[PDB]
Amino acid sequence: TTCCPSIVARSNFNVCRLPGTSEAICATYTGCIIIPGATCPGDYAN
Repeated sequence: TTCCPSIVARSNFNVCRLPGTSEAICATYTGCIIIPGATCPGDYAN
Protein backbone atom coordinates (compact mmCIF):
# COMPACT_ATOMS: atom_id res chain seq x y z
CA THR A 1 0.00 0.00 0.00
CA THR A 2 1.30 3.45 -0.74
CA CYS A 3 0.81 6.41 1.61
CA CYS A 4 1.80 9.96 0.81
CA PRO A 5 2.58 12.90 3.11
CA SER A 6 0.72 15.53 1.08
CA ILE A 7 -1.42 15.98 -2.06
CA VAL A 8 1.57 17.25 -4.02
CA ALA A 9 3.56 14.14 -3.11
CA ARG A 10 0.75 11.84 -4.27
CA SER A 11 0.33 13.72 -7.53
CA ASN A 12 4.10 13.46 -8.09
CA PHE A 13 4.01 9.76 -7.25
CA ASN A 14 1.31 9.08 -9.79
CA VAL A 15 3.28 10.79 -12.53
CA CYS A 16 6.41 8.86 -11.51
CA ARG A 17 4.46 5.64 -11.92
CA LEU A 18 3.25 6.39 -15.47
CA PRO A 19 6.35 4.90 -17.20
CA GLY A 20 6.22 1.92 -14.87
CA THR A 21 8.85 3.01 -12.35
CA SER A 22 8.96 0.74 -9.27
CA GLU A 23 6.97 1.98 -6.30
CA ALA A 24 10.10 1.95 -4.15
CA ILE A 25 11.87 4.44 -6.42
CA CYS A 26 8.80 6.63 -6.68
CA ALA A 27 8.63 6.57 -2.87
CA THR A 28 12.11 7.90 -2.30
CA TYR A 29 11.58 10.38 -5.13
CA THR A 30 8.48 11.88 -3.54
CA GLY A 31 8.49 11.16 0.16
CA CYS A 32 5.62 8.70 -0.15
CA ILE A 33 6.03 5.36 1.63
CA ILE A 34 5.16 1.70 1.01
CA ILE A 35 3.66 -0.27 3.86
CA PRO A 36 2.60 -3.94 4.02
CA GLY A 37 -0.73 -3.09 5.63
CA ALA A 38 -3.67 -1.11 4.23
CA THR A 39 -4.01 1.56 6.93
CA CYS A 40 -2.02 4.68 6.24
CA PRO A 41 -1.08 6.71 9.30
CA GLY A 42 -2.24 10.24 10.02
CA ASP A 43 0.97 11.85 8.87
CA TYR A 44 0.83 9.99 5.53
CA ALA A 45 -2.83 10.74 4.93
CA ASN A 46 -2.78 11.45 1.20
